[PDB]
Amino acid sequence: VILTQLNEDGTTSNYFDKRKLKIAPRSTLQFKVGPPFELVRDYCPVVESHTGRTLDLRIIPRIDRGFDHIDEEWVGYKRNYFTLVSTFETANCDLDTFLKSSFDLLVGRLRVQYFAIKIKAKNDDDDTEINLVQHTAKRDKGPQFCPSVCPLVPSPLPKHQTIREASNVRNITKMKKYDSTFYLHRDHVNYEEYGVDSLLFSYPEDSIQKVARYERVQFASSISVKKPSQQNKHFSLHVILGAVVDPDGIPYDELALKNGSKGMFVYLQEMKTPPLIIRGRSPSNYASSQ
DNA sequence: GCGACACAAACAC
DNA sequence: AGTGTTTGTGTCGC
Repeated sequence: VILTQLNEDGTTSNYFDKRKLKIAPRSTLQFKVGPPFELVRDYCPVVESHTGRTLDLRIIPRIDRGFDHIDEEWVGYKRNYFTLVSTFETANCDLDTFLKSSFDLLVGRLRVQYFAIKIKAKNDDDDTEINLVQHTAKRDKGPQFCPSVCPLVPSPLPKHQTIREASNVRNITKMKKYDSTFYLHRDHVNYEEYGVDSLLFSYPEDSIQKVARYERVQFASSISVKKPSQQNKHFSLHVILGAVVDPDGIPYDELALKNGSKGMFVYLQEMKTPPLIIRGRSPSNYASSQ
C-alpha cells in the first residue's frame, strides 16, 4: 500500500495510490520526491567577457510534491498541487566571482543581463505545450497565475526537508532563518566592490532568488488526460535555463523586460521528466469509489 | 467533464 | 493547548 524510498537528506518519499488509500491533505506523506530530470539539450554557449572562458552550466531540478511512483509509472493528480524547484550551478566559477564578472552569448556576442529559469508542461508524445496554473495558499480566495520567469543566481538546491519546512511559513523569525537560502539581497552588498557592468547589477530587481520555487502548481483544468483510445496521455515537465538579453537564429522566447521594451530569453539548457500520467477527476481515480 | 462550494484533518503558530 | 491556515477531495448542478 505504501512504498518507501530513502531521500538524499534522510527524509522519506512514501508512494501510495490515491485510488486505494486516502491520506490527509496536510500529512507529510503528501511530500515526496518526484521523477528525476534528464538533459534534453544544451543550446547557446556563454563565455566570460575578457577571458573568453566557457561557462559550464547545469540545471539542478527536483519535484517535491504531487507525483507518486506507482508500478513503473510516475503519476500525478489533475486536482492536486505539485511543487517543482530548481537552481543552477556553474561548476567552473564560484558565486562571488561570477557576480562581479560579465558574460556574453557566443552565437557575434550578446551581453547577458541576467540568468533565469522557466518551466513548461508538454505532451511528451507530440511536444504540444500544456498550460500550467499556480495558486496562492488562499487558492479560490486568491488569484490564479501562470508560472513566471524567475531570475536566479547559482546556488545548491535545498534539501527536500528544507523545501517541505518552508512551504507555509508566515512568522517573521522563521522567515529570517530561511532568507539566506532563498534570496540574495543586492541592496545589502558593498557596491564599491562592483563595476558598473557587473552581472549582479544588471539583474532586474534587488531581491534575487537563489532558488526557483514553483509551488501550488497544477495542469490547467481543461487538459484532457486520456487519448481517444482511452490510453493515458504522457506529459512531461520541462525546466529551461536562459540568459536574458537586450535585442537592441537560435532558440529563444520573448520576455516582458524591466524597462518595458522587448527582451529575449535565450535558451542555454533544458531538462525534462520522463513520461508522467495525470489522473483526472473521474470517481474511479479515488479510493472513495471502493 | 468543469467551476464552484463545502468539509475535514494536520500543519503553523 | 487553542485558533486560524492549507490543501486533498466530496459534492452539486449545469
